[PDB]
Amino acid sequence: DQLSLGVAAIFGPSHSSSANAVQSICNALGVPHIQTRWKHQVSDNKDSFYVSLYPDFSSLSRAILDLVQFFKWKTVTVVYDDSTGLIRLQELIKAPSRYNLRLKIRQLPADTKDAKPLLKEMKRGKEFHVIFDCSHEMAAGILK
Amino acid sequence: THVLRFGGIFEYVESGPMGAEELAFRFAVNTINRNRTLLPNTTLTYDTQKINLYDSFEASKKACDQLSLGVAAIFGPSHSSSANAVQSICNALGVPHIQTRWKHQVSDNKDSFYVSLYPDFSSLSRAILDLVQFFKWKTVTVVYDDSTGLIRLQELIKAPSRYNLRLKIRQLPADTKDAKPLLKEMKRGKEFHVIFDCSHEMAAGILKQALAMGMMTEYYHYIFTTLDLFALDVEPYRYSGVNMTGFRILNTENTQVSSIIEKWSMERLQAPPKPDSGLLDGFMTTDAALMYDAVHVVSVAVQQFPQMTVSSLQCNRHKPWRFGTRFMSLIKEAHWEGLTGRITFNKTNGLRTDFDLDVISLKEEGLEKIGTWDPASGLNMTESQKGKPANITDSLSNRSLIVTTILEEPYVLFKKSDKPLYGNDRFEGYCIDLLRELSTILGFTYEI
Amino acid sequence: QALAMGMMTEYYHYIFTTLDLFALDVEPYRYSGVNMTGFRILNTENTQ
Ligand SMILES: *[C@@H]1O[C@H](CO)[C@@H](O[C@@H]2O[C@H](CO)[C@@H](O)[C@H](O)[C@H]2NC(C)=O)[C@H](O)[C@H]1NC(C)=O
Ligand SMILES: *[C@@H]1O[C@H](CO)[C@@H](O)[C@H](O)[C@H]1NC(C)=O
Ligand SMILES: *[C@@H]1O[C@H](CO)[C@@H](O)[C@H](O)[C@H]1NC(C)=O
Ligand SMILES: *[C@@H]1O[C@H](CO)[C@@H](O)[C@H](O)[C@H]1NC(C)=O
Ligand SMILES: *[C@@H]1O[C@H](CO)[C@@H](O)[C@H](O)[C@H]1NC(C)=O
Repeated sequence: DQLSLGVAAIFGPSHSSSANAVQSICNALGVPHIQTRWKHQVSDNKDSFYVSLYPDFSSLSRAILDLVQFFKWKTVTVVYDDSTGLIRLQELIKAPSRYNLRLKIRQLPADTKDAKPLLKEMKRGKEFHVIFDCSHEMAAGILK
Repeated sequence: THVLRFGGIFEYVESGPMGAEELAFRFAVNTINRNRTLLPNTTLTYDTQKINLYDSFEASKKACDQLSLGVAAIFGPSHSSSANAVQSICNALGVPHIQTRWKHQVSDNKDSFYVSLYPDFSSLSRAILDLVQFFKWKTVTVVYDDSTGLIRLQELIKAPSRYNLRLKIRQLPADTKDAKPLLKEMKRGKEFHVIFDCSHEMAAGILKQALAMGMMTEYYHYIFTTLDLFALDVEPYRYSGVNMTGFRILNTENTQVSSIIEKWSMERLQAPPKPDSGLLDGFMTTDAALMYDAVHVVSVAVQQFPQMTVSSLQCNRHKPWRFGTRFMSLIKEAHWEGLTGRITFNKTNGLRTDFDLDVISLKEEGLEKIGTWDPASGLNMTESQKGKPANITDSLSNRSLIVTTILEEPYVLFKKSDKPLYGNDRFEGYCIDLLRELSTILGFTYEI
Repeated sequence: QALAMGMMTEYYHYIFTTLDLFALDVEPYRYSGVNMTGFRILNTENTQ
């Protein structure tokens, strides 16, 4: 209803699923789709009518790896919120092949904010080098 | 009396005859119409049409064309991006969206009208986890194929906190099947345990290169994930001694099932697989298994519910259909038995969490059941406990080995705690050790 | 048939005897790690 109305620069949703609909809209008709949040590429899609200005997790997940090298850690305890977030960290999970990192990946609980049992388990496990991976609205609630 | 029009979306078969899911779907429409036991006074029909699996707009046109034609259930495409297009069609109108493919589920995707008969990796990866306590490993080296691999095994990747392991997750190279630089690093890593996680087509492709990389010894103890492990031409690997354990859902231990599978392979004499692939020729893929198991589950639903019919609803004017709010509650409450055995959905989210499995492994004769898994019960595995054969403890070399014993200190002093006990520990000392120290070397159950 | 019975590791070493070992289809075995040290009298390292 914007395309039949006549537009030039669809700027897309901010979500995974509703993006890939409007991208394949924008592949057929020819209008550029322009994204803002990172979505999950399916790696075999022939779509090239899209750009995405979210900083790609190809390089962010690599940049985190260099910054854990810098601190010379051994016992990182990677924590995410949604299963998409594990894909957002692939250069860190593949690292124990390369280096002597020893991850222990553990998940913020579903349908809630309650990060007590995480931190309950996290204290007794004696880990101290934890990487979070969650939205900043979520993230402030853990530190509370 | 009524036709109850089905259809849906399938793979485009650019110059080949037909894709293997679509053959099962027409074979499912056939089989119910012959056997009149299922479905009184009705028949079934289908409107199949193809997409490129990556063009959701092609799917969203071709879905709503069948909706404008009027269907009774869209049976959906077979790809993640093309699912969520047709997923959101069936949420909008109320028609069901019976799937045969695991897709990524968005965590906040508030939908109702869909099921997916492919067993959830929420449960399935607990089963792969259930083996590595049974096989008593420590040093798993999970190998995914693309970025959706590492999201499937999330219950496996969240292991090493407990059941203690040491995960070294590494990735198959994209854009090729050249796993030689990948496997060469695994050899110098001494990584003798690995949970290959890909299709069966890749699972032939790595082994056939892992055979040339000298990785197929009696040391290496592969575990696959694909539910068509019983479709590999395992014949060249069979004598070597490789322990490629795995899974299947497709129960070949039923006459009625295996009759269909050979009735199938006569129908799909059309489209033979090319020989050098490393794959077999006559085999039910587990996708075409779930596709044929799907239409039964819908057919047993309309058995449970008459008077269901076809209206023609239009995506241009968003309107809830009529019957789906009744009828989706029929589908989600189903307990059909089929090619995958106990189809039973989940009264929560429309997945498949309860299902039975066989654990098949490569013994020297071939693939062979070594037990049964389900969400309860853990690994019920018929180990057929060794140390039996026609014997107990050699029965004459170890009769009771009755030993003439005097109590003398420090040789045999006396073993007391309180409250008179028995066995060989009625006495203790230097010779009582030399009883068991001569027994620890050779092996004989002795008696004072 | 050594390959189909998993004896083509990095541990084995098969000295062949025949004087045609060079003319053998060594391509699937090559990457593995057997060291099939054999012989040749044929002198293919000479242009004429
Ligand atoms: C790895 O494989 C060997 C043989 O491939 C396993 O040994 C078993 O050996 C008996 C002979 O006494 C055979 O009859 C069985 O069929 C073999 N079992 C299997 C599953 O192949 C050995 O137990 C395996 N070990 C590990 C750690 O996987
Ligand atoms: C039709 O299916 C039913 C199962 O509901 C079975 O009992 C019956 O034997 C089948 N008919 C034939 C001819 O196989
Ligand atoms: C339809 O099937 C029913 C059984 O449910 C049977 O009684 C009836 O004779 C059949 N035919 C018609 C025309 O209704
Ligand atoms: C339904 O799905 C949830 C989420 O996976 C699962 O925990 C639950 O046990 C399922 N219900 C049944 C009947 O098992
Ligand atoms: C499964 O059940 C018990 C152990 O759970 C065992 O006795 C039985 O033999 C197993 N197998 C079958 C086919 O019931």
